[PDB]
Amino acid sequence: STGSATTTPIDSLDDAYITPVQIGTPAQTLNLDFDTGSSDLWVFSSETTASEVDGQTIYTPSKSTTAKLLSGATWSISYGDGSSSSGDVYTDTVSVGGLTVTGQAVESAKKVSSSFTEDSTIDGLLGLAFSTLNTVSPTQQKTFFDNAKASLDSPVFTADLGYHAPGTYNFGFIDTTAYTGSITYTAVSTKQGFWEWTSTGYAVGSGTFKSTSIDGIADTGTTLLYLPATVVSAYWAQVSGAKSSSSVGGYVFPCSATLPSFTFGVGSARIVIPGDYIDFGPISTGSSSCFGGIQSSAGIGINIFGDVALKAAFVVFNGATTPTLGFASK
Ligand SMILES: CC(C)(CN)Oc1cc(F)cc(F)c1
Repeated sequence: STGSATTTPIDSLDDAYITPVQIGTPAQTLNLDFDTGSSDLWVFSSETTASEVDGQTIYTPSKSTTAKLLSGATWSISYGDGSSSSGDVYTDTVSVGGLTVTGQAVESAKKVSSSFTEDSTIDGLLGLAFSTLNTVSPTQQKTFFDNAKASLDSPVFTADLGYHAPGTYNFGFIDTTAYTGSITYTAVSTKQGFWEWTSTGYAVGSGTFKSTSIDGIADTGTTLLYLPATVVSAYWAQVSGAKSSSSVGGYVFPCSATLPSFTFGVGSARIVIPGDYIDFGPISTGSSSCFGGIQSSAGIGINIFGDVALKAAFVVFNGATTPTLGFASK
């Protein structure tokens, strides 16, 4: 089997991407944030505290003839941005882009933190990291990908995120029309439950490539590119008037600037992030200070290849017995 779904930016900055997902019988379609940095499929629901719902579409398990309570199961997750959610668990039929899993754990939110309530466009998350990170207790549950994998034509999914435009998540096949050149594959460590890999270095603009190992995660659920402070300083030193602002919480730059590109290494290959991808617009409405899309990972404990990096590539998440990542230009 295969599936193919369009993923759409939630706003003019590409702060996140939403993908329609069918849950239950008859289908209830929710727009989920596909997150390769976590492993829970959770939704706003008929159980969510009413004051914490503000415009989201909800899953109502009582209206699904295939929903079953997973008795005794609870979940509770905290994300790297400080957000959180928790609740109870149903199993139900979940379809993405024509690919159907029966008996998928659908984690129903009873509580969500304020940043979820405030994002009216995100109805929940669909985690695509390794199932070892799933938070369901006392019986850990599998991701949608792990449940689909044996049925898929090939045990892979691909992320093709757009810059200020829709893109695609495919399951079970490589679309050889969706990228240029060849796909470079690189090793993955699953020891922390992430799609963790080692970039071979970077360049700033038209500068020379610096060969250096950068361990980090491929994370579609993180907006920005978080790298070591040395690398990030080297980037923003090429932008007149850029500075790290403790009050704003990262590097800012004059909105009048034209930004240089950023290149990262994948083995001997190179992915170029155009400068405009690194502009996240005014820090507050009408400001002439703009927020940078490359930020320091120093306060995080891991480097994060988030959407700023991934949207410059066609990315293969290869779930073969020994997982690997693939990157192609596009
Ligand atoms: C949608 C927001 C950004 C709201 N707090 O929640 C996350 C957090 C994550 F770390 C990952 C993700 F995909 C969504």
